[PDB]
Amino acid sequence: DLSLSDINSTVEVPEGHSFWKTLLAYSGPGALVAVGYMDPGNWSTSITGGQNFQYLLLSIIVISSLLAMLLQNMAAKLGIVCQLDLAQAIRARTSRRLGFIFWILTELAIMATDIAAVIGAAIALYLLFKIPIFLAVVITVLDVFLLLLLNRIGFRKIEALVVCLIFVILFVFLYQIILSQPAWHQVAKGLIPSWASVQTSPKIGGQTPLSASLGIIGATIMPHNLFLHSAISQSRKIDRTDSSKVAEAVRFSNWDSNIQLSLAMVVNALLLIMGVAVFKSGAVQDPSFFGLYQALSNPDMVSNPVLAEAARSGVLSTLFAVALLASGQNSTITGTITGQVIMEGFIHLRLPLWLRRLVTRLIAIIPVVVCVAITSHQGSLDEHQALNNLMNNSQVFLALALPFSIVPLLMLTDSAAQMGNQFKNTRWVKVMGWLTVIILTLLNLISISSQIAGFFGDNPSSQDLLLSQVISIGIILAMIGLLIWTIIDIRRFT
Repeated sequence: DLSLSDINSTVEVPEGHSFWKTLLAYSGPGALVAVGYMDPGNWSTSITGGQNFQYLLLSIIVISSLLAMLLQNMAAKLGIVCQLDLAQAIRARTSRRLGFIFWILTELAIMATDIAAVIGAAIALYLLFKIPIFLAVVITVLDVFLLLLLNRIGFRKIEALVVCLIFVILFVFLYQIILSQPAWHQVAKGLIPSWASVQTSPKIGGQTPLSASLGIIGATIMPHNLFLHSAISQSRKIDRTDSSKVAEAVRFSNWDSNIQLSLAMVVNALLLIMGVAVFKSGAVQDPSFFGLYQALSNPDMVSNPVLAEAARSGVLSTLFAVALLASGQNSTITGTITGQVIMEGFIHLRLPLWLRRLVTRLIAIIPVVVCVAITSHQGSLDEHQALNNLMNNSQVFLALALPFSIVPLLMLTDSAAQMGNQFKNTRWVKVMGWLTVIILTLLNLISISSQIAGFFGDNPSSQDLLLSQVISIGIILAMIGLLIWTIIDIRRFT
């Protein structure tokens, strides 16, 4: 009847005031959540953002990360204080049909992240081991056994394995930046919140600063990682009777989560400066993983003789594919964990990790093998580009399930009927939290129309455009109705 019954309140090791060892104990949840924010689903969009705007957008990344650190912390709080995840709180404070709508929506979000992971991992196999594109996907379907071995390890070593992947993809891209020797002064200048990133005038590669910046801000949080954080934050036993020990617990999970999401921010920065310093100006014409592979394997695309020699040897591209692999392994862990959370929390369905990863991976790979089938039927022509367009089109479910995850979190954590007058949110995080939630909801409701129109490709059929407008209006209005309904129920609880 409690979230993550297998590993809930497992190891509690606060030992008086020995703070840093205590920090070493529970440092896992923050890594498990942060590794999701390094998925390849936006890698290109950083590199692109670097080529179109050298170091300019870095500040935006920071801000985004900060906002992601905010809401995530709140989620952790809801897990730490209430001893229950966000899905159990929402489902407890609303009917079953809204919990089922939220269930299918979040399932579609983690399914989209799973599609990005299977595309990136399969392409990673196509690049490293030269496995055929169709075979690499059905090889990625075999991650259920990697989940079976994953199950017997334990969170003290699983949550450190996630750290291992994090520093794999972090050192892979940091190594190619160390070789680049970039002008770190311009990097520091870019990290400052300047007003050139809010303008609309450069328009390089069909992208203005305000467009790229608002895109980075819009994709700030992932809805499934909120439930994930609220569930894994409970894995440390807390008495819930000593205010100093629960306040300490909040400081604990906060410092952990910021320590890891900071690493994710560092990875995004390494991708932007990867697009600025490593690649030449405008050298990246194919945002696909294969386009970045050959672009990292062509000496004329880099801006340094050392990177030309190393690129001719073929080490940059292979490291890139390895980072693709290490990023593609995350959805096997966090996808099954979060999927269990929303499943047994929203619809009260107890399912094993076997059929979970089976169903999720299959539903994820169906459109992938359809895409590879059609493109390989056209002669394997534009197959990687179409895989990239599938990966980007999948990200609409995140915008569909984002408000129903950030609004109920902020409401339930701001109310004293769920946190109490002692552990509710400060008047500071009330303003910052509501501002961030409003901005993200607005930006995502804006993104709905752009992505739905993007489903029809770069060929604007005049008759299909009006249909895209009708469907977009219907979707955003339906999300408005669901949003005001959830607002009404939660505010009836408070």
